[PDB]
Amino acid sequence: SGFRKMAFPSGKVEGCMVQVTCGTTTLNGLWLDDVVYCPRHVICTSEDMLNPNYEDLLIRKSNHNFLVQAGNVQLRVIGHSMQNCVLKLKVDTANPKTPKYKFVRIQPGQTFSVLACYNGSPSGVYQCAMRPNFTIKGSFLNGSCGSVGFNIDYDCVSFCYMHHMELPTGVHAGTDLEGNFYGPFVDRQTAQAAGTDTTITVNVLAWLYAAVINGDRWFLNRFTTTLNDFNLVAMKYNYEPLTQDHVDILGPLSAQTGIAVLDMCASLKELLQNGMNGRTILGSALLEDEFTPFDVVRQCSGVTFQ
Amino acid sequence: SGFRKMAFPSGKVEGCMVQVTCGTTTLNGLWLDDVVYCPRHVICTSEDMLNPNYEDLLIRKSNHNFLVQAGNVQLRVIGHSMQNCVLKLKVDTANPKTPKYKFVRIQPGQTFSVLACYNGSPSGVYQCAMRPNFTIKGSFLNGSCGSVGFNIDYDCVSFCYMHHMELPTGVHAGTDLEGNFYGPFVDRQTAQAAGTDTTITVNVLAWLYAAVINGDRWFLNRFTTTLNDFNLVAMKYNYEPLTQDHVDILGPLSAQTGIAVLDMCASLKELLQNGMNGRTILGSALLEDEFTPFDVVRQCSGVTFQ
Repeated sequence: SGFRKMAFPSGKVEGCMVQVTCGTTTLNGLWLDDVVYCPRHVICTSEDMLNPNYEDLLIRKSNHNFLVQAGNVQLRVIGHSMQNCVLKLKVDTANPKTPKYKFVRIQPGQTFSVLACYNGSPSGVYQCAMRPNFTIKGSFLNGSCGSVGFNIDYDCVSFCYMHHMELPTGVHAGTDLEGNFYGPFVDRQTAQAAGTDTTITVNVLAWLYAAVINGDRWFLNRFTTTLNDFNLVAMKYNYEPLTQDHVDILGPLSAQTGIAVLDMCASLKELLQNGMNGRTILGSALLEDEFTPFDVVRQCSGVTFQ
Repeated sequence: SGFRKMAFPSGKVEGCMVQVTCGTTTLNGLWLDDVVYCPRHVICTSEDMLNPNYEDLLIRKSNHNFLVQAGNVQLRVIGHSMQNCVLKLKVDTANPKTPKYKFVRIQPGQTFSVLACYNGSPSGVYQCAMRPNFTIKGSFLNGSCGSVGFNIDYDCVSFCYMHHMELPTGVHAGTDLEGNFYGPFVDRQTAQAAGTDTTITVNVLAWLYAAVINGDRWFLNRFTTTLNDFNLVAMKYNYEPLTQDHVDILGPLSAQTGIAVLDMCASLKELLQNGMNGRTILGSALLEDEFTPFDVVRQCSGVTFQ
């Protein structure tokens, strides 16, 4: 019956994108209630991006030096201000297509959908993970700053990401929706380091369960092993250690399939020490870590949706 | 700046899904104007699916034996009828969220987005290819029949697929929107054959161009070769032959990157005869054929969207 990397429907979010402009720079903004969210470097030129003094740069604009635009319609300004690395504009219309929504600060290894936008218009949507080094491997061209990430919650859009930076190494960086960067980075054109990205072990395991459920099941073997024994090897291959909170949330798949977490680890242990590069699981010739246990459970069951 | 498998925004389509029911069976339907589209086997039980006489089964229902439902709201019936393997219900409301749209019959190797739905509600969206054997490798659980595929066109939704069948081999089958199956299949629970799925050669090539543009560029080499020379090998590895229409549409990428189609073929020729299984391109440890040349051109350029 199959297993696809899929994203959440993006309807609820498309009606919230707008374009923000501040005499020259245009990027994307998130229009909820009577408030537009957007990255604060929209008040910078390209020169200014070497070292922005955001204090001094913002103190010069004003509630008209900012060009918000939702559909036909310009909107009008009423209040501006900076919440960490986001600006929060005030404007003269509560947004009717505003949905039930939260903001939250997700953690490394959780997944979400990105709605890539250009000049306030949607381009596409894809499902990505937040790397353990708090970057994402996204797909963004210039102008896409302000595109948002959203996981879901359940009928209630949980905004988790705003895109700000492409690093000079190729990877992508951004904030949560009240402006707090994920990871060390700053909004400043500099060669800054992420360093070591690890493979998300709990996600690889959930994906192995998804494989068994469909029946790419060749990779299994009856070795057993301990946490301790498995976590030793995982550190050799830069896989995240797997603690007891991970074993627990895999329990549901443990039960539906008949396979203890620690037995699945053993077959993965061995996929790692060799890489039986004969074959394929769910097609992929590499081990997948962008599905969480919750994702597999939805793509299997809990989403024959209402 | 990166390269993701991404789907089109699904906003325009979500507002067109409804649930169709005919005393028991519920599947998904496409509600445009004052017409609902849905698979015709919604008038079958599970027993009946062995050998349905659609003639005789339809002649028994009627414009009330059918339970359409869009949001709150039931709708009312007015006319029913069967267009090949789809039913086209009449009902008492033109659908306001109906968008500009066409139907067309796409060809093997073209790509589109699927909006997987359950009981008329959206579950997710993903970007898949139509295999040369006119199947798709989708992700569908029971109830998802009537989920639609749509490529786009340009601001105008082009509906290209309706899901009908999971084959007893795992792959998926369906029709265009005026009811014509893609491939040989019939809407009838039987062990029926697709046979040989080939790799879509023009798509692999466009993906190799996408790789160079980002700069996973190791796989290139200065062998040259002829069409003839390349197509000989491709048939050894069940890759589709590549004719002159394919060389042409690759021309745009040929130009932006500095690499003739036939030179790129040569590096692929050799990826094929060995599989330099050392490495990775765009991450993938296998050759990708679910991006078309148009997709790469959009994911690179023509979609800094308006």
